[PDB]
Amino acid sequence: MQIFVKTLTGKTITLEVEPSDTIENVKAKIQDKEGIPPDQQRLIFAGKQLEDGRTLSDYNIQKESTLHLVLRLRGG
Amino acid sequence: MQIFVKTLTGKTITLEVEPSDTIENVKAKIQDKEGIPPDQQRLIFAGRQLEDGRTLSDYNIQKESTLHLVLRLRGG
Amino acid sequence: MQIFVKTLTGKTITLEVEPSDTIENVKAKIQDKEGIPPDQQRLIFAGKQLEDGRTLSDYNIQKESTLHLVLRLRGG
Amino acid sequence: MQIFVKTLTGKTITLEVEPSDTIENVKAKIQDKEGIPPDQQRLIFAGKQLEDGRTLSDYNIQKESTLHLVLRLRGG
Repeated sequence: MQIFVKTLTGKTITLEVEPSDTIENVKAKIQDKEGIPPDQQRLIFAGKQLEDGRTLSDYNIQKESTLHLVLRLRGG
Repeated sequence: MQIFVKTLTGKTITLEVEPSDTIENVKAKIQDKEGIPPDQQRLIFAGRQLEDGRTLSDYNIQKESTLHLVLRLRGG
Repeated sequence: MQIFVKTLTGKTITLEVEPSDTIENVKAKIQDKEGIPPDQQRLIFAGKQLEDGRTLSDYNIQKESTLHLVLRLRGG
Repeated sequence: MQIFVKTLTGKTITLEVEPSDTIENVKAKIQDKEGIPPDQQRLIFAGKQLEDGRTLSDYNIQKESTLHLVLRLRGG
């Protein structure tokens, strides 16, 4: 399925994903497409930050859902 | 001065702040108004997550700037 | 003319530019294409950081030159 | 441990470093080896600029990592 990943700064990324993909898996897909290190990525759905170990289906993320992406620096 | 904090669920709150207020200080003001503990808050400006020890002026946050707020929960 | 702008993370951006375009102008084109705020962008040519008010022709940047882009996030 | 420091001109040095060494400490080592003043050095890992006060271990910089080095000076 397709999902959309939107920055707060105007950029939309389209990803090919499965319901069973972890957030870790999704961040790796973003790195593949955009070059953004997974340690620097924070993914957002339903106004909350998503955790690495959970699946898309765990958050009820479906076909044509929009996630948001923000950057974290620190030690990432 | 006033700043705006907008959730990713589309709710806007107004805060009374100083340029030299830390991100920690701002999070405390959000807790005062909204009841959200600072550990569960992530503040965002210009598509980047803000660090606790840095000031509003460190990020060039000025009168009537908009920050974004996302929740960072464990287990949801 | 076309120039290439490469991140250190393996992303390439193609831009339509003029010799007389400033570094500032290039940054605004990057913001248009990528959503990256100009304040966060550092542009690199011949292994050095470029200055805002200089032109492409001032650095002898021509058709199909490669610039590098790194982020400097204000604050954290 | 061994690290690489690579300029965007492909000028590559190796350094002997400890996980506990600060970015500032690394810059001093680069000055010692390569004659580059610390003020003119911007060190990059995973496409992000590193902060002077933070350690190699803080960024999870390990055995055989490459840091990128960009020169910053006004007037060229």
